[PDB]
Parts: sequence; C-alpha cells; structure tokens
Amino acid sequence: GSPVDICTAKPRDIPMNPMCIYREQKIPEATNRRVWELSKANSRFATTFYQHLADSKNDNDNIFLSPLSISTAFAMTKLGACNDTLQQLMEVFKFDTISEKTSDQIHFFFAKLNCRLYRKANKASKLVSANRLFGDKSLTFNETYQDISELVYGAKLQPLDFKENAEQSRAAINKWVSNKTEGRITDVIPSEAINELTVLVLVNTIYFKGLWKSKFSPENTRKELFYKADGESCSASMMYQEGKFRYRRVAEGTQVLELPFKGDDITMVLILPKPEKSLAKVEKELTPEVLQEWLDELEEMMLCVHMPRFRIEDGFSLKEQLQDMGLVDLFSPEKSKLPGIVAEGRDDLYVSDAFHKAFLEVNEEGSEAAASTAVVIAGRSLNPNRVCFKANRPFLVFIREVPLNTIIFMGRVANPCVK
Ligand SMILES: *[C@@H]1O[C@H](CO)[C@@H](O[C@@H]2O[C@H](CO)[C@@H](O[C@@H]3O[C@H](CO)[C@@H](O)[C@H](O)[C@@H]3O)[C@H](O)[C@H]2NC(C)=O)[C@H](O)[C@H]1NC(C)=O
Ligand SMILES: *[C@@H]1O[C@H](CO)[C@@H](O[C@@H]2O[C@H](CO)[C@@H](O)[C@H](O)[C@H]2NC(C)=O)[C@H](O)[C@H]1NC(C)=O
Ligand SMILES: *[C@@H]1O[C@H](CO)[C@@H](O[C@@H]2O[C@H](CO)[C@@H](O)[C@H](O)[C@H]2NC(C)=O)[C@H](O)[C@H]1NC(C)=O
Repeated sequence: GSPVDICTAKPRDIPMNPMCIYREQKIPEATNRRVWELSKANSRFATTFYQHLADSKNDNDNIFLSPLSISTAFAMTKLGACNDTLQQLMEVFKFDTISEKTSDQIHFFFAKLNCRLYRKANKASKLVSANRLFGDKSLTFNETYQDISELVYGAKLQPLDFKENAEQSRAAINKWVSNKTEGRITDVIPSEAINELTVLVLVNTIYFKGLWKSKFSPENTRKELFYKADGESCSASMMYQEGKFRYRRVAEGTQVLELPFKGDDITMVLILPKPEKSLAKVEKELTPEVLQEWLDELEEMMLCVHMPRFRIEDGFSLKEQLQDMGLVDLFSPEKSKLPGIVAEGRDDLYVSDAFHKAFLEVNEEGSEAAASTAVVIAGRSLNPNRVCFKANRPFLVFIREVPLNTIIFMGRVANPCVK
C-alpha cells in the first residue's frame, strides 16, 4: 500500500487533522496509558447507556447491545463533526472524562484498540466488526475524512443512491452487513426505515463466534426451573459443569462468575444476585469502577455451576435512546454540523438514523457454536459435598476483551425459556 500499518505506527507519524478540536489512577503494569483511558471512556458510556435503556424496558425482558460497537460507530461520525454536533458526542460518549491528550487523538487510540481487538489467534475465538457510514451520492465527501476512516476504522464512507433508489440502497446496506457477519446478522435496516429523503445513515454491529475454554457436557444439560421476575417460573435447558472458575461473592450475596473462551482474551462474566434481591437494584448500583473492583476481586475457585442455554438479542434504533440521553444536533438537519464529511453539497448533512444489531446465543459448546438436540432429561439430584452457583433467576451478562479491558457486549438474561 501507500501509508504505514497504523497498529505499529505512533502519533509521531500519520498526520491526523480533525477539522474541529474540542480542547495516577492505578493503571495495571504493562499497559498503554492512552488505550486504557479510551477504554475507561467506553465502559462509562456502556453502563450509562445500559441503565438508561433498562429503564425503558421491563424487568422481565432480556436485553442485549454492544456498547463498543456504538461507541465506535459514533466516534467515526465525530471524525468530522463540530461545535454542538461534537460537544454532545464527546459528552454523551464520555470522551470528555479523559485527558486532553486522549480526548484529542481519540481516533488514533481507537485505531490502536481496534488493532489489538480485530487481529487474531483466530482460534474458535473470532470477532468481526461491521460499522459503516452511508450517505447519498448527490454529495462530495471530504477525501481527507475518507482516508483517515479507512486507516483508523477501515471502511471509509459509502455513497448510495437514497434519493432515487432507497429500497435498492437498503438491500445494499443490508447485503453488506449480512456479509461481514458471515450471513448471520440479517436485515439490519428494516423496510421503510430508509426513503428518498434519507441523507446519512449509520449502521454498526459486532459478531462473536467462540468456544468455551471449558465446554459443558450435553449429557449434563437438563430441564430445570428458571424463576422470572414476575414470580412466574418456566422450564429451561440448564447446563451443568464442575471445575475451577474465577468466582467472587460480593455485596448482598450477589455472585460474579467468569467463563473464558478458548484464548482467555474474551470471556463472559455473569453478575447473579441472590434469590430474593432484585436485579434492578444491582443494575442501578452498576458503575464502571464497581464492575472493575469486582473483576479484580475475582479468584479462581472450585465450584458447581448451573447455567442455562439462551439467546438474547436486539435490533436497535439508537436515534431515539441516544438523543433522549442528550445526543441532539447530530440527528437534527437544522442543528447538526459535520463539515468534516461535506462542505455543503446539497445542504445540511446529518445522521438520518443509526441502526444497531447484536445477539448472543450460548450453549454447551460456546457462543454461536454447535447446538445439540439430545432430548433433555428432567430432574437433578442435589450435588453432595457442595451447593452450587445457579443462574435460575435474572442475571447480568458481559462479553469482555480482557487484555484491552473492553466491554464488547452487555445484556440481561431475564427470561431464557422455551421460545
Ligand atoms: C477535510 O477534512 C479535514 C478534517 O476532517 C480537514 O483537515 C484540516 O487539517 C488541518 C491540519 O493542519 C487543520 O488545521 C488547523 O490548524 C490550526 C492550527 O492553528 C488548528 O487550530 C485547527 O484545529 C486545525 O487543526 C484544518 O483546520 C482542517 N480543516 C480545515 C482547513 O479547517 C481538511 O482540510 C478538509 N479538506 C477539505 C478539502 O475541506
Ligand atoms: C461554531 O460556533 C461558533 C460560535 O457559536 C460560530 O461562530 C460564529 O458563526 C456565525 C455564523 O453563524 C458568525 O456570524 C459569527 O461571526 C461567528 N462568531 C461570532 C462572533 O459569534 C461558528 O461559525 C460555528 N462553526 C460552524 C460554522 O459550524
Ligand atoms: C459479502 O458477500 C460475499 C460473502 O459471502 C462476498 O463475496 C464476494 O462477492 C463479490 C460480489 O459481491 C465478488 O466480486 C467477490 O469475488 C466475492 N468474494 C470475495 C472477494 O470476498 C462479497 O464481496 C461481500 N460484499 C457484498 C456487497 O455482498
């Protein structure tokens, strides 16, 4: 190619100029100060956004998003944003809660994170991204932007004929995502979500395929009762397994359990509150630092584990939620301001809509693995010598990249029962 591999390259190289500027804390040994802060930022938007979304939903619904996906997709947007259609971004995404050093070169450090993130040991531990911008052809996009994107995020903007071929462009965008996601994330943008009036469109999804470092034996899976919040219970395929796992019983009996994937770089963390206590309180108590304290406190332990098969997922229309959180100008044709993408080809450029889509399907094998069918037996005698961690009541769920300490996925399994 022409430029230098961004991953190895430092800031003292690759001239990155954003048309608009916005200008100890015990960090673990062997850590990139800059990346670490940036992450500290994403995890804030994470819990924040999760809680806000959780209020809108009902304690009996499953939840699932990818804070990293969105933080990433919108960072792109802000590559060429300005004024309020920038301050808001920075504020909403917590980028203004880190050093001016990091808060400045956010695209650089996001590039670095993406580097340690999407490279690979491509074992049974894969992680594919699919974030992209779609704007109408009837506009000339700043090529500076275009280049920087491709290098930092690697996608550049994409012009589609919205004004004359919406349903065709819809299929275009759709057939792009149902690609990067190995024909798995299908129908990102729904019909009538894009019309001849669509200006700028934002899509963003993350896909994770992986196998448990310590799989469950299908012969141990069983039909047991999962008690929902509304007091009513239901049958679920409870998976069983006994081994040493990082565990931690925190405040008020809430248990934290970590199950790593082949590689130990990606893991699923469960936050399970005791039978009586409500997940709602825990969710409200959730702060980036609390989660961190819990993670560090973890200690390998020999335990008995009951976890059920399940699939949580959700196609998001962030526009609503985000602005409701304070992200306004960007979605407003009048107030927006993205001089970084278009000077003013056909006037006011703004994000018509933003589409999210993430899903998790766990079983004996791993995430997005080989499902089984062997008729699930019933009943389960009590394990002698020891009780047991049982996710037979609403629990939290986080899919994290450990080295980079980044929350890739977060959700709630409030009801995993027979679909
Ligand atoms: C296409 O968009 C890019 C940004 O997305 C534009 O980048 C230009 O980069 C230069 C780098 O030097 C900026 O210079 C300014 O320097 C002063 C120094 O006092 C600083 O205070 C400013 O914050 C800024 O870094 C420049 O502002 C920025 N765009 C401009 C000229 O405003 C690029 O110029 C765009 N190209 C086109 C054809 O519009
Ligand atoms: C960002 O905001 C600043 C201040 O709110 C803008 O600066 C003013 O822009 C108006 C044009 O609407 C000029 O008439 C003023 O002279 C500018 N400064 C003053 C004296 O208020 C700035 O233009 C905005 N950036 C853009 C163009 O997006
Ligand atoms: C996603 O769809 C397929 C993945 O199943 C990709 O396959 C390529 O398809 C294009 C035509 O769209 C061919 O020119 C390539 O030769 C195919 N193989 C390659 C090089 O990957 C396709 O590129 C992806 N993109 C889209 C828009 O569907």
